[PDB]
Amino acid sequence: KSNLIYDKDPGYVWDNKNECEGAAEETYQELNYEPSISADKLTWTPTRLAKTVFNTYEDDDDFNVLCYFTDWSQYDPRIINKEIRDTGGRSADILRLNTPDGRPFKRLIYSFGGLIGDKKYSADGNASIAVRLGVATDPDDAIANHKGKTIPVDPDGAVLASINCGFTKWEAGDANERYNQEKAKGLLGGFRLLHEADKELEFSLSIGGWSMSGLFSEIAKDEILRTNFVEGIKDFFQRFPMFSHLDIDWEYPGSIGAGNPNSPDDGANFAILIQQITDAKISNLKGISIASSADPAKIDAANIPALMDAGVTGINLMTYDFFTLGDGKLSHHTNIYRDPSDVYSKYSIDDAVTHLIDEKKVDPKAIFIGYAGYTRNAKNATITTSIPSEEALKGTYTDANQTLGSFEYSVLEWTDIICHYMDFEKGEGRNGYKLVHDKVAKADYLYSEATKVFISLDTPRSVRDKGRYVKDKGLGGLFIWSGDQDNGILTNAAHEGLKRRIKNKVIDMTPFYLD
Repeated sequence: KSNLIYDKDPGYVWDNKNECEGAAEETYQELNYEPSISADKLTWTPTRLAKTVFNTYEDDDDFNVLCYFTDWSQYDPRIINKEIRDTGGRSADILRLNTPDGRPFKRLIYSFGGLIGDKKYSADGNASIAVRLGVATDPDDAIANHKGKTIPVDPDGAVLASINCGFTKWEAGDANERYNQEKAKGLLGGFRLLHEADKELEFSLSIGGWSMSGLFSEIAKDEILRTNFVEGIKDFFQRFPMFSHLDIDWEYPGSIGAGNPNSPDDGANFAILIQQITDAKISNLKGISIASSADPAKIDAANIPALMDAGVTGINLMTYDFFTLGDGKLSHHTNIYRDPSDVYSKYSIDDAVTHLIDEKKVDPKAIFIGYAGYTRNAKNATITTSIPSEEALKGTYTDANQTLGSFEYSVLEWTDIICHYMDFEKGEGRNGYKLVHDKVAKADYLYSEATKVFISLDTPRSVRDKGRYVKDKGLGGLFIWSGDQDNGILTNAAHEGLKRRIKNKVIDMTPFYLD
């Protein structure tokens, strides 16, 4: 009996039927997923297995909690009938955020807008998307006249869908007809429904992200392309007046990121672009944020000073994915602290924050730090710490190809954690897994002696401590990567770390912190 999870996929009512009761468990059966044994499987667990438990808190202090909401998290072909069970989607309902008497986030960040001409991401540089959305007359025109212009790269998910976007029936209309605020369905229509329920909620577009930063370096160098880019912002902000913020998540100026063109000039060029967007005087655009790596060497390479000199008002510090497979050592993925000589957990929020404030003279209040709705794992792992309960995490792994995850190998998402890996209500691990608190990092991890799988994750305890860090250090606030993953437990912990008075109580968080 649980206030956090369901014991069986409750399904989803669509067109007066519910075709996906138990769908999550049918997938598990088809794939032979067993939590206490599987080291090398995907779960495909839908967020439907979690109960929705966002509290709300007074949020009118000097901090803000932001939410990256991904436009692919709505999908799950299991919803429609009984045909597909060997794979699935996240099925993340935008309506989990529709709380009474407040909001779990001040600002929802649509993730992600792509760029016309981006041939790293798209074989045709998103040209067919441009035509479908009605911003180009044919694919040649898209590239010839609109290179550098932003558009959502998933028009179904952005402006057409009903399921998990707050709408209850299919209606005729193409993406071109629905690519504006009034007519949108999809996640942008879902954002509008939340806008209509809550006038204080803010909306940001994030352009770029890890897979879509391939075109930034080229755009920022070029007058004509920068001008197309600014036009892209004006167009989107005219189509969707409810938007008021822009996150240009170029990952990262001056360094390799996912394999992008890059140049030492990138940060200085990006600053020209920021100024050029400001100069357009888009009446509803109140603020521009950018992304920063947590690696001080990559921070140096980004020329953060140039960007702040051009009037950037926020830095979303991408404090997650610190554990990357490849070097055979375990690591925390989103930890606040580390010992300076640590070769396992090589990065930390604190190292990065300190670097920005002390070396780059960034205003602390501009900085937002991340908490994560997902994990970074390695199978075939060995914990080598001498006293795990008192000492910093150390450990190694051999072959971690095809490690346990939810939708992609090596990454479990939050629903899987609370349903099959950790029982926060009983205060202990599930299915042969044990939770360890690393007091040096102030981060928790999960590990099973039986499966040999190591799982680095955020918990209520660490997210609360991140909220505490933000407050102590006078930072801007926190963001979740990504908010569609959270059932509310993570975000509750953030608000509590900020010392916020509760307004609407759905769940008592007290027993979930475990000291």
